[PDB]
Amino acid sequence: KPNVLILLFDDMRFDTFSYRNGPVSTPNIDALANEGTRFDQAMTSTGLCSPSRAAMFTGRWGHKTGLDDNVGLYHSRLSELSLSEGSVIKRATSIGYDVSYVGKWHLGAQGPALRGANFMWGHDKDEERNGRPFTPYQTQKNVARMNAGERDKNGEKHDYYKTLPGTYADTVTAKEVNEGKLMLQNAAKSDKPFFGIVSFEQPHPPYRVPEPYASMYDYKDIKLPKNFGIKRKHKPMAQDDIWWPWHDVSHMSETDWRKAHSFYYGAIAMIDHAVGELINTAKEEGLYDDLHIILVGDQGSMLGEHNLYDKGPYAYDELMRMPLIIRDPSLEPKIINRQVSMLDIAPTLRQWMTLPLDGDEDGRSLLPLMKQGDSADAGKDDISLYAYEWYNGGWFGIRAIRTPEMKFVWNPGDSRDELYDLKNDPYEITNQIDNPKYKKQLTDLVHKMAGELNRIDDPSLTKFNHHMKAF
Amino acid sequence: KKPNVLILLFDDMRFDTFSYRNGPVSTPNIDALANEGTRFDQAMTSTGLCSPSRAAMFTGRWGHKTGLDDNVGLYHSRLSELSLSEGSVIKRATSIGYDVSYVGKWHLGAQGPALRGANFMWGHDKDEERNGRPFTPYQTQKNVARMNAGERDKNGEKHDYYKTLPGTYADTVTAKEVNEGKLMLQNAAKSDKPFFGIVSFEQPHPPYRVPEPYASMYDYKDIKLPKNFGIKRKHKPMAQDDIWWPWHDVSHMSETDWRKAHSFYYGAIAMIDHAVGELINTAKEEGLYDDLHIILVGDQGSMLGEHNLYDKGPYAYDELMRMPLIIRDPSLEPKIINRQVSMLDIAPTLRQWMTLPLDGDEDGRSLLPLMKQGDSADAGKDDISLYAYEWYNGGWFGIRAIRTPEMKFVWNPGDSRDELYDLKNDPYEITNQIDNPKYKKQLTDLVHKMAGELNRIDDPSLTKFNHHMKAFL
Ligand SMILES: [Ca+2]
Ligand SMILES: [Ca+2]
Ligand SMILES: [Cl-]
Ligand SMILES: [Cl-]
Ligand SMILES: [Cl-]
Ligand SMILES: [Cl-]
Ligand SMILES: [Cl-]
Ligand SMILES: [Cl-]
Repeated sequence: KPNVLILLFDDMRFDTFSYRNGPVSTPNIDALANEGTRFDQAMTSTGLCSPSRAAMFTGRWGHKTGLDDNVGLYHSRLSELSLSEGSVIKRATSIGYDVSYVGKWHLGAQGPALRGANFMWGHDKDEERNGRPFTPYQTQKNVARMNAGERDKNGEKHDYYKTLPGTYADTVTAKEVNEGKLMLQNAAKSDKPFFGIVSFEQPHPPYRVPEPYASMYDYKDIKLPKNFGIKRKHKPMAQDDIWWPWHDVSHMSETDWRKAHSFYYGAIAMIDHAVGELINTAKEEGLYDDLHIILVGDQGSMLGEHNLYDKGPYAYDELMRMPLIIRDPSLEPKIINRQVSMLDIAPTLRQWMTLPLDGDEDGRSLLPLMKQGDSADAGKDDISLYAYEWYNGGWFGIRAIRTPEMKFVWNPGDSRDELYDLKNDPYEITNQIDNPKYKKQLTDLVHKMAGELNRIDDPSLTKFNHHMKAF
Repeated sequence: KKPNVLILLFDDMRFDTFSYRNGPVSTPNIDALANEGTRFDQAMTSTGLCSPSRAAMFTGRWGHKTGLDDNVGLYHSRLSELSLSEGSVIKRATSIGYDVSYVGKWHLGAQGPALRGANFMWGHDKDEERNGRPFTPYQTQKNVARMNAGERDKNGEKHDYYKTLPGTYADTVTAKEVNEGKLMLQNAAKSDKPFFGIVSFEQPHPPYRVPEPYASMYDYKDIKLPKNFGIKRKHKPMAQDDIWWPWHDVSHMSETDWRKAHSFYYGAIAMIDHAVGELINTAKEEGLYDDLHIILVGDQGSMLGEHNLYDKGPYAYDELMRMPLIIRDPSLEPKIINRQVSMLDIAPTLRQWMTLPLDGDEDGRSLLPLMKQGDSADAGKDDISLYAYEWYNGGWFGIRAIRTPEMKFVWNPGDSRDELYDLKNDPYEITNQIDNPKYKKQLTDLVHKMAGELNRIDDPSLTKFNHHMKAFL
């Protein structure tokens, strides 16, 4: 049974890395990408922390697991993923894997340990369950100070970007690396197969890095994209509301937005260092050659595209797209340009590890694509499905279907749907939902979405068929 | 022999405005009904939101049982209609031979009264298709952006808050609803079947829109603002700060704007007092009044700047939670009831009057014993009311409140901050005492009372409550 290592990162965009022709030199990630299978059109399930992680680790959509919002935050109803959901963690433990977990969990206090893992170190490790939702009174005060024209140390805005004191060695990231090194050292001492997860809070906003990462990218040299610095025209109302207090970006200057990029880029450089330290330890311990590796970001993050920061209830590519590398040491490297989903991770682990089934797989194993390339799916529709059921206690019910040339977003809590022509408008600036020139494409996408909601037994199909009755 | 029933239902009508409650508006027709009937002077709504309160009124069950726990048809609620599995008192009355008629605001799903057997004579929902998209307030958003830039609408008004309508009373939706109600009463007098009429007015809801003379009847310059007007909210839950509906941004409101919101609302109350008189005079002219069993109720109150809030939202303040309620049984002597009653008590009261068949649980109680005996019917019983605020237009909050005459405890499970108000010493609910160790005995009492109530109604939030309140259980 093969050794598996997952390197999971929070709110890491698909596009930043040098292997994607992005602005940050990421030699260690690029080397893993070129040794493994690049999923260059990977899509998350939801641009939100807990839902994306539950889908990743269970292999089922939120309507089946119940984990359809963030946990532990104003004003979500949810505290934890049900312990009835053992996830790949309990399934691997059941067949004799030593499972270990380091870092960000965000699926309920103690959750990895309750499912049989060694939860070595992380925020959720010694927390009591059923805590009250964290309510951002301080961030509300801070953003009011920003709107009043105040700034933090050195003119920074610490709800967006911050220079941390000290060095890399003092960071949470370095501690997560060091716990991952200990995990690898301990695994090399056992004959038992191991399944390790190292889950980093970096590079999530607010973008907080020590020197030299804080200053390595000059804000003045940042290239800003075509959808930066735009007013949202004819977009759904949920994109305008201040769900979390830092979504008020009315105080942000162009310099503030540029520093949000430059500090994020420093965080990506720091993550590449962290990946190299773990890969070099895996090599030194003699585990690397047979190590089956997943590197993934749970979703992306908005850096001022459509005038949005962080995440919220919407489907733009900067949030919906995720970086994904799956390295199987038995296979030659390939680049997969067909779309894949976060729902495909658990079936891939299940095939690698011969995990027992614990119910439905709403995705598919990526091994055929890893072995054969895009030709594995020749003749099949190239779609992805995205949901945004909730944002921190706000219900939206959002569903998107994305093809290589178009995206349709159903907003059942609104009157306004979205239709983007990704071939002619890849920056998703122009909502074409009301344009009669796109009636054929809209009709196709509505039918594709109905098929997908039926496939996954989404109970919102009934409302979909009412809203879409003109098709 | 089955009694004729008339319900006069008003949207967002506060408990306190009427002259019979020593309020600032002369309301002689409502006062006369209060003086002839049973005054429920401490009536409480179930939820300060339109569709949940109306579903609880017409079904007699809480929203976790009926499913109707949010507004329907509004950004960004998941709901479109009260399930047709819920016949309500409308289908139950039709099934025993009442001719049921409905006029005006429904807000429980397109065609709903008609689908349940009523003559839906006239109203917004009568000819609407079902399963419509949620109304999303793009224009209100644009309007409030202009207000925040310092703009005003015509004649200095702010039409998301108050507006002088063109024309006369006779041109209004209210007058049309009265004319349909008069036709309903005229037709009822020609039938040998008992009748059940509901006339449900959008007035006096905000934005406060009235024609002359009601628009200028009450001088804004004379308005008395209360002690909790315009204050900075100290140590209150975060949901009271967020701009759920676009007009909740009141940062642009001057004191004069708030006084005009009051004076226009007072005009709307005067206008509905006229409407009530017109319908009561028609019932008298048609020979129906002497035996007519009448309920006058507001679905909830409305905020006029108390705690710096406008309209409604996810919170439990008395100006929203309290509702006006008069129940006139012509066989009984008039009394004033000072013990708390609930919107959940309306359906059981109708059930006793009308001998309605059981269609499931009654989460409230019939008010006939109080109507007959006065407050002493319940001597020895805890005087409590239970309030819920599960959702506000697609925002989940799970709020529960328990109110006694002297205290209120509010559980906000989507927050870390609960509320505790000493209504005896702080009736304006300015000071949140949740963290004050001097109120530990009262907090413990109210947490126990809430635990009893959630258990009684089989609320599935008891699992979470038991965790949040574990220090008290
Ligand atoms: Ca995330
Ligand atoms: Ca109402
Ligand atoms: Cl860090
Ligand atoms: Cl845009
Ligand atoms: Cl295969
Ligand atoms: Cl009117
Ligand atoms: Cl206050
Ligand atoms: Cl009785």
